[PDB]
Amino acid sequence: AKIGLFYGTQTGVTQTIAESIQQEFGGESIVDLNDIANADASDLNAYDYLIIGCPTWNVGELQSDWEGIYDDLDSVNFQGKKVAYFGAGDQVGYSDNFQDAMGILEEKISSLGSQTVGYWPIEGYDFNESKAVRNNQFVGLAIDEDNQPDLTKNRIKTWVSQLKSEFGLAL
Ligand SMILES: [Cl-]
Ligand SMILES: [Mg+2]
Repeated sequence: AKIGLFYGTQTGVTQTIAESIQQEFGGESIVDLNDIANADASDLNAYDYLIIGCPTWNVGELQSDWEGIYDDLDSVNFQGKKVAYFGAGDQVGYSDNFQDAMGILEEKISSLGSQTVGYWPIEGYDFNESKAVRNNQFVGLAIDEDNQPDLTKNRIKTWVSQLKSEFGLAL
């Protein structure tokens, strides 16, 4: 596929979101769904367009599968790659750490020369601090199934439509 979606899941939520994102793009012909627990770093090298999915459920720590590959991200040539991000989190229970893991990953991958795409507005949320916020925007799509499960569908549809322009799929 044109787009490689790599996700780490903890409670299953990230996988569910990953499948919805794939569906909204057009299905398996357009987006490959890859569990990062099953991937080598070289698997990310094969895509010009990447979507990186990671939940935040333990403050200070990355999801275990992303933590295990984090140092090997250096073996990927990220130069020229367009990379989007999404994360599941709880903005009420983790108001000081909302979507931290998504921000940790974007910071690493952007430092390797990739171009972040898919910035997302913070105004639809209620939180105090986030490592994923740059210049009053999220680095990617923030999902909260605990507090805003009714918003997830239209957030994904809106974000994917925005990514199609940045990923050159728009007509
Ligand atoms: Cl999860
Ligand atoms: Mg390197």
